[PDB]
Amino acid sequence: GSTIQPGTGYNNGYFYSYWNDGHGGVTYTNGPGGQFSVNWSNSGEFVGGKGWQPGTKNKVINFSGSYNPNGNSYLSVYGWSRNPLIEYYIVENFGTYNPSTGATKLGEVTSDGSVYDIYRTQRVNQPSIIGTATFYQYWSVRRNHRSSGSVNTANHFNAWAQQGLTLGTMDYQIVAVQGYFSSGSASITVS
Repeated sequence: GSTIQPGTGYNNGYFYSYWNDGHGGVTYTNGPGGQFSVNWSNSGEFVGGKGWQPGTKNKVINFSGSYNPNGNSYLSVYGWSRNPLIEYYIVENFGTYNPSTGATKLGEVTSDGSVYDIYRTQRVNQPSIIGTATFYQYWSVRRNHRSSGSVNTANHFNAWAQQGLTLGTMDYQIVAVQGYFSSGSASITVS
């Protein structure tokens, strides 16, 4: 495949972020409107997708396309808040690994045609949007996996807050394919 250079910016009106760990084996392209594609084969770590900078706490995010992982990968609404620093995921599909494995369950929320299980995890002295830090991650993991739909983010953020999982001010908010040493392909359009 073809690829763009890792980085962030705007393409056809949408914020995008594409990051990888330099290992090789992943290509990411921006397409028309809210479209992006990812192809990977024996990758390292990467995250790529399109959306908004900053996100909001009441966005209804629409996504559609295909997602074909072979190994460890996620398809999510993905983003960060600052103050507090939080990395968050509304996981619509994944590959061989459910990212909530071993995590403490903090409740359930029903949204957009499925129940989601809610979890919190912690990253200790790990990279972040503000540098190396220790910070929480919040997860809503969809029970009914899919690669198209609509995500009413408020339903998740409100359920998280109810459970004591506070978000600060929103940084970027994208529909992202994340991979960890895996293979696959995906083609997703956001709006």
